[PDB]
Amino acid sequence: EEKEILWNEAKAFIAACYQELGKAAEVKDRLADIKSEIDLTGSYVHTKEELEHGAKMAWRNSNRCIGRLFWNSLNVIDRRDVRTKEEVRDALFHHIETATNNGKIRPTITIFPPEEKGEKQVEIWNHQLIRYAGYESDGERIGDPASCSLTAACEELGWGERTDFDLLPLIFRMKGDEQPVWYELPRSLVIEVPITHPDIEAFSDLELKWYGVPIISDMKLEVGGIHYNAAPFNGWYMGTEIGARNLADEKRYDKLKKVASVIGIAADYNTDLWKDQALVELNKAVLHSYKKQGVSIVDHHTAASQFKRFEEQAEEAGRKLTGDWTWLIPPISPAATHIFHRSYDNSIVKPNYFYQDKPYE
Amino acid sequence: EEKEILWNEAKAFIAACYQELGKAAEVKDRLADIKSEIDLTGSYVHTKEELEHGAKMAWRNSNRCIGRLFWNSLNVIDRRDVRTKEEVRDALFHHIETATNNGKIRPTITIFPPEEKGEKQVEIWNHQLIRYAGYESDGERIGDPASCSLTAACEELGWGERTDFDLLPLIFRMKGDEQPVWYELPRSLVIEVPITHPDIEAFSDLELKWYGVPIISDMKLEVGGIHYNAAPFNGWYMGTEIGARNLADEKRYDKLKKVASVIGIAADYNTDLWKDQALVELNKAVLHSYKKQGVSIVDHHTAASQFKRFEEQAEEAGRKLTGDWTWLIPPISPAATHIFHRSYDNSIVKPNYFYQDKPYE
Ligand code: HEM
Ligand code: HEM
Ligand SMILES: Nc1ccc2ccc(COc3cccc(CNCCc4ccccn4)c3)cc2n1
Ligand SMILES: Nc1ccc2ccc(COc3cccc(CNCCc4ccccn4)c3)cc2n1
Ligand SMILES: [Cl-]
Ligand SMILES: [Cl-]
Repeated sequence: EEKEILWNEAKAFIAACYQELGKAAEVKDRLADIKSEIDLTGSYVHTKEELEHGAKMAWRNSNRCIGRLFWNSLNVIDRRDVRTKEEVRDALFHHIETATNNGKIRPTITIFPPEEKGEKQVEIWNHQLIRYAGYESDGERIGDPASCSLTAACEELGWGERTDFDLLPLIFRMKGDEQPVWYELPRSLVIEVPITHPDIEAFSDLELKWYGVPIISDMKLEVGGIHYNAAPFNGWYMGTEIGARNLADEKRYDKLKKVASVIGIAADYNTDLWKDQALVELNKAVLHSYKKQGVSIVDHHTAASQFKRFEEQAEEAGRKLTGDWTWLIPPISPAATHIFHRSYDNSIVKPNYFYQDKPYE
Repeated sequence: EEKEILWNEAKAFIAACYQELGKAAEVKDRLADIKSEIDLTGSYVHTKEELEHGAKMAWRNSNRCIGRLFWNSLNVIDRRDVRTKEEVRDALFHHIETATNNGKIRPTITIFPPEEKGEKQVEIWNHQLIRYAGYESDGERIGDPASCSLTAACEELGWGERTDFDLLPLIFRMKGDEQPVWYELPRSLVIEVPITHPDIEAFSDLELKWYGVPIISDMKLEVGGIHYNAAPFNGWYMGTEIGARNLADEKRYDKLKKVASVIGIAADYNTDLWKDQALVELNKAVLHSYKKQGVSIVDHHTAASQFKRFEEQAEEAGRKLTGDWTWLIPPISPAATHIFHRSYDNSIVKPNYFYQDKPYE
């Protein structure tokens, strides 16, 4: 019953993958071997080639991702050999270092052992490997509200300085342990960017910063029926993620009214469009700051131009394009991108990245 | 067969409408009379009360409309008595005048005789009663590209000065005529707003203007199975419709690069976010200009605040809310509105406004 869905997903996956790799004649012998292994063992093991291409396919199929032009240059690190907390921690440290690449960010995924039969071998608690803590004590709000529950979980395990930019530790659980372990990130590994504005010297009075590399670490990678629940991956930021959402949302750092004040405009009348102007200057400052520091970043116009090339590459390859319009349009000037003016089929195609339940409340 | 769908839509409509009007006990006798009329005549005639409430319900159900808070104050003008071109033309003139209301815009719909049995009694060719012509001759682009086909149709019928802001004439066809007639709009009836900026005196060098009142005139109003294909209606503008779309879209007036130049910023690098900054200043100028001239207009923040009140009024009345997220979010700073951060059921509920085929190519 379980075995059965696995074998089907493996047929679809191996056929499609070997076809794209030009290995179509190797398909029957490989599915023979796979059908054996599933009967014998209940599961099967991807080749390095299948695992690498499967992770790239999963990015290519990620309907909500505007950055998919570059799906085929994904740097796949195969860490299915890890067995200990120390090895997990070091592989996550290595990912940060090699993905950061001194600021010239490399899109990277590190793939840990897949779930055996429902049972996770490694369970990562971080939403991103690098993220700020958040606190909420008697109406005192500090740091990143989106991190409050994970921050509270971490402080149950004996771990913050209660700045607005505390780095959460790595926190993950190994199969067999009842509690996750945590490890403080070495600060030598974490690039952060202070936010300054190209024109407005006072912008630095806000003392904003953000980290260089978004490394999403709580999504499941599914390839041919194998469930890689621990497979953190990163791209580089699109500047609106930082300037229009992380620093701007009322339920995040909520900085627009402070932005308005340091750029010298009143924040009193809706019709002054002060939120919109503050958003533009904050997003300009973010792109400027990342560029000045030599940390990779893309603006939403260039990103959508790249995504149009991805759409054209799909059609030219004879692949259906799928996409989630509500996530593809940027939160800043969306009608200034081609995305806004077309529609997308939101069908789910596998391999893909998927949400999974949090282990903390 | 035809009669049959009509009777069903009438049952659903009359029950729901009389219930909201507190006339639930009058329902059986009215559907009796309706069942008679449909058998006798093939159709039935709304009371002024049903027609007024049905048009209000249709606005309330308009999934894409952020302005629905005010659905119950819609000013319904019953023009089912018109029979001649002159009466149609005068009713459309009257609509412009009374909806404009010297700039204090009144949401108004004028309802013409419904389609008999598929056959339109009046067929309005305008997309809006007030709109600018568009021209496209040997790569010379003038006026509003969205009006090119209707403008070309109008010039087949003997009607432009080829400014960028020529008013199209009213153009409509009466049952029985093979060709529509057209009538030049009296300029005394058309308020236009020159676009100036509150801070940047050079903005007036762009010589932009827009008209005061958007009067959508090509949608079908359906109420209880009766198809009012000619029922032009208006609200007031939300400023982004003008500043983020009509004047900004590359396939409309395409003014952002000229905006950038008069506000003194370079239009060279995506990462300067010059399109976003130009959009904000253009949208500020639009709101400022309408306000200075005393013409009603709403900014997208106030509008979304109003729409949140509509959502709360729906829940408090025990009505399901429907909505189209992709049209409800504004094209400027959408994540700064509550709409962006929630989802909406896009189910179609009647009475409603619907697209219908254009009569011109
Ligand atoms: C190379 C640079 C990249 C850029 C600029 C980029 C851009 C983005 C953006 C802006 C989002 C929307 C998130 C939001 O609205 O907050 C997104 C979603 C996503 N991206 Fe990419 N991305 C990139 C690389 C990657 C990589 C390397 C992968 C995986 C291998 C990936 C997989 C996804 C997935 C799964 C989502 C959806 C997540 C969800 O549903 O919550 N992206 N991307
Ligand atoms: C009172 C002021 C009003 C405001 C500010 C407002 C705002 C808007 C906006 C911004 C749109 C989206 C159009 C676009 O994205 O270009 C829209 C769509 C719509 N509005 Fe409203 N509206 C108002 C009044 C009305 C009235 C009076 C009716 C009818 C009685 C109406 C029916 C609709 C319909 C049917 C649509 C969708 C049209 C389509 O699908 O193309 N609205 N509204
Ligand atoms: N550069 C990059 C590169 C890769 C990325 C991979 C994943 C993500 C995930 O990102 C989010 C996850 C959860 C919530 C949010 C908040 N945004 C929501 C967007 C939205 C659109 C429409 C309606 C509601 N919400 C983001 C980011 C990546 N970023
Ligand atoms: N103040 C008001 C008041 C009432 C209005 C009634 C109707 C309309 C119709 O408006 C449009 C009709 C056709 C095209 C467009 C262009 N915008 C498209 C919006 C969009 C969203 C997402 C994806 C693609 N397109 C508008 C306007 C009214 N306006
Ligand atoms: Cl983020
Ligand atoms: Cl318009």
